[PDB]
Amino acid sequence: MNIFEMLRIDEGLRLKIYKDTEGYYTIGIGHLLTKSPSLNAAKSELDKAIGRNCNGVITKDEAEKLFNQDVDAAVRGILRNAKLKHVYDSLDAVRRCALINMVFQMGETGVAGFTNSLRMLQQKRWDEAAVNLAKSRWYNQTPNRAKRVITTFRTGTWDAYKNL
Repeated sequence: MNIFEMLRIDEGLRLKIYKDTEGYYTIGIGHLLTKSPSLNAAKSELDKAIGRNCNGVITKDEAEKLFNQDVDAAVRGILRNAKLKHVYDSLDAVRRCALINMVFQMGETGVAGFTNSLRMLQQKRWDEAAVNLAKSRWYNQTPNRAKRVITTFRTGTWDAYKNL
C-alpha cells in the first residue's frame, strides 16, 4: 500500500461534480472545487482546473491528474510548515502517510491546529496520541475514516486498510 492507494480508499472516485461530506462541491478523488453554494461557481472552477469546458464532468485521466497535483501539494505543504515538517521528519514511512492523509483532507492549517496530538506523535506516544486525535470534530464528523487514520498512527502498519 502507498499514499495514493490509501487516499483513493478514503476519498473514492467520482467523475461528476458532487458534494463533500460537508456539502462542498468536489470532483475526482477528493478534489474540492469551491466552498460556495453555486454549482455555477463550481463549474467555473472545474474548467479553470482542467483547461477545457467540462460541463461538470471529467475523465479518469483528468481525475488522476488532479490527484497527483493534490498529493504533491499536500507533501509540499507539510515540508514548508515548521510545525508539520518537524513531526513528519520524526516519523516512520507508514505514519508519514497518515499525516499526509490528514493534510490532504483538512489542509495544513487545519492539521497544524492539532497541537497536542502533534506533540505526542513526535514523542512517539502512539496510544496517547490516538486517544487525543479522537477528541475532535474531525473524528465525530467522519468517524470510519478518522479511525483508519488513527489506527495507522497507533500501529504503524497498514492493517486498517487491509480490510478495505
